[PDB]
Amino acid sequence: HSIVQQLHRNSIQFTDGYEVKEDIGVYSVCKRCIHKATNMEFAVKIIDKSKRDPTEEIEILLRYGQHPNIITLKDVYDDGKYVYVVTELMKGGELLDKILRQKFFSEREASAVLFTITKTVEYLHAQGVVHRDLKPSNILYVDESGNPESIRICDFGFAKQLRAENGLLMTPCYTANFVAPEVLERQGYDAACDIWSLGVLLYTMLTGYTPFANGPDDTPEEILARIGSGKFSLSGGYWNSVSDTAKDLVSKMLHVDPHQRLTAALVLRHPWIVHWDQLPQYQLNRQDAPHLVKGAMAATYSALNRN
Ligand SMILES: *[C@@H](c1cccc(C(=O)c2c[nH]c3ncccc23)c1)[C@H](C#N)C(N)=O
Ligand code: NA
Repeated sequence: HSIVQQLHRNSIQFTDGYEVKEDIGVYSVCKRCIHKATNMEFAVKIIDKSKRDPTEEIEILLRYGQHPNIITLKDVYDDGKYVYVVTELMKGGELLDKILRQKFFSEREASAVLFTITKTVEYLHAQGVVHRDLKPSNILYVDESGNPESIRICDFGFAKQLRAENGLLMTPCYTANFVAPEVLERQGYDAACDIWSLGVLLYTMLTGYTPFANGPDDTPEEILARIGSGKFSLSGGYWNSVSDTAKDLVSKMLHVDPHQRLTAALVLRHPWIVHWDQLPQYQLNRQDAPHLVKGAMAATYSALNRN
């Protein structure tokens, strides 16, 4: 029965030092705001306490915000009814959106982008944290520098830390403590779902289209059907100028069975991430239809989270 501190109705009000502006994103309420003191751009996430408890997420942001590739928390408030998670704004747009519009995008470049991301996911996992919503629309650029250092994993709304039955936070390594079985199980599947979403990312980065969807009109049943089959083509036209190490890595990360699927750690050991200096550099023969992909991607996760 320790104190949280995250439960705080202090004096200063959020809208007392911040000026709200237009909306942002596309299931969590977000808006752009300005610091009424330094006039700097910030992103704020408003949450209804009556509809959800954000304590879990807020803490994850605090203890793991320092990570360069994790959206940084800059401030937070609680007016009693809502909670104002003030983080840094993303002016670089969605990472996938930008990359899919770069005709001269190579594997060596795509391999660097994924390396940076997985490196972040590995750390999170190592500290007993899973995202459980690691879709491409939640991976963005902080600025338009174009470099991987400006990559940010965002929206830890559905994130969950690992802890024993009594409440102690433990890492996937430390086992001495007593943790519920189904919990240790769910924490294993969740960590696999993240890697799978990264497989969806790499897939789209290479080809130019979504693996389990063609457009925003595909029926939920046919998509889930493709997802349940564990079958995906890697010998199409767009798959001609693609190395086998890529095709291989892409099949491993997307392995239908979670157990046989690679973990963040293993992914980083794959020769496609390790021997990146061997990878090709000539532009990838891809499909140019980022808007359609954005529709297909949304249709995919829409069916997934249908339940
Ligand atoms: C909402 C949310 C919260 C905090 C910051 C952002 C953000 O910076 C952002 C995401 N997509 C954007 N596109 C253009 C400008 C800024 C963008 C967004 C929600 C959560 N959590 C989310 N989409 O991440
Ligand atoms: Na950060």
